[PDB]
Amino acid sequence: SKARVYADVNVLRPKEYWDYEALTVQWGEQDDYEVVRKVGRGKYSEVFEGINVNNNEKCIIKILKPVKKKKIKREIKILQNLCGGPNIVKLLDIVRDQHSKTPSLIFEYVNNTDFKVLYPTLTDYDIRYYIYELLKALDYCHSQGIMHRDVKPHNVMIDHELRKLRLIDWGLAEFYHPGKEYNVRVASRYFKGPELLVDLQDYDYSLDMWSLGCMFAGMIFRKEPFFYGHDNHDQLVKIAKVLGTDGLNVYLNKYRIELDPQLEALVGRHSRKPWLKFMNADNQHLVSPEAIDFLDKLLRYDHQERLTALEAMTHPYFQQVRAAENSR
Ligand SMILES: Cc1cc(O)c2c(c1)C(=O)c1cc(O)cc(O)c1C2=O
Ligand SMILES: [Cl-]
Repeated sequence: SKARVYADVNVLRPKEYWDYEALTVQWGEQDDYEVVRKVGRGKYSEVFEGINVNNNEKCIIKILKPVKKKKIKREIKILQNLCGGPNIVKLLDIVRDQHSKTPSLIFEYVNNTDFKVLYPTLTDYDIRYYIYELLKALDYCHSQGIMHRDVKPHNVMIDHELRKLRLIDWGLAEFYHPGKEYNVRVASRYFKGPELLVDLQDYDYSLDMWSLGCMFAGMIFRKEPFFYGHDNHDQLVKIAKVLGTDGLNVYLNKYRIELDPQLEALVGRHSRKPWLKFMNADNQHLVSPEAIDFLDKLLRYDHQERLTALEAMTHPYFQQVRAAENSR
């Protein structure tokens, strides 16, 4: 399998661009930055609002937990390459603690509104707008030969007052190389594409489009998360129960993939369900025909069938967002 767009970005670019293991970090001054308060945390980092004591400007301080040095150079390189792109969080400095060697990545300040509280209040138009803005981030990183691999609401920071969006946490992102076999243990379970769940390792940018589709579905149907499985096997079951197993067999046959006799027994047999089966009073309107057409074009087993980020941006679902942007 290979990506249908941007397959050659790293083929044409100098090894300097994608050879992150060869990166040698230039450490800044750790004293330039003071923690103000913790604002987030995860398996790989703790995140704080900080202050740059030189200019007294706010910033974000991401303190990295112990991991392989290669993963640290990878995130740094990718952030450097993407810095300046639309709606990509900006890495401004990198520092570390002399004694412990604990590294911290310093980012432009981002003022997040918690998605669990934000999403319920989003209007129809807000959803179209924020998804369009996210799509800019994704087409951009894809055009620069990079897959995010962890698209989920937690990694989409939104300052709703200023209608600003930033795609964050590039700690799982990777460079795309045609034919390369990647680790499938990426992305949060609810947002794992079928390719990850059936061990198709030569995947690409289209992985991010499945994860986006999951986010979108959760938004318009007001179900968080949309595909709610308890482990990876169960996650594939939840997908099969909606998309149907006929399509799954076609997918697996196309890519010559064999399912575990165990996993296969679990998945069983399911008809494809219509997207409107999930419409209800809390969500009936968020679920217009254009929303369903667009969603349906993202949530496809076959990664090669999914809309690209660029295509997605042009779907008529977003026509008003485009019109409003053009008039500016
Ligand atoms: C709860 C929370 C609030 C944030 O503002 C950030 C994060 C989490 C966060 O995880 C994060 C990761 C990152 O790689 C860059 C960031 O700017 C961030 C963040 O800015
Ligand atoms: Cl930098």
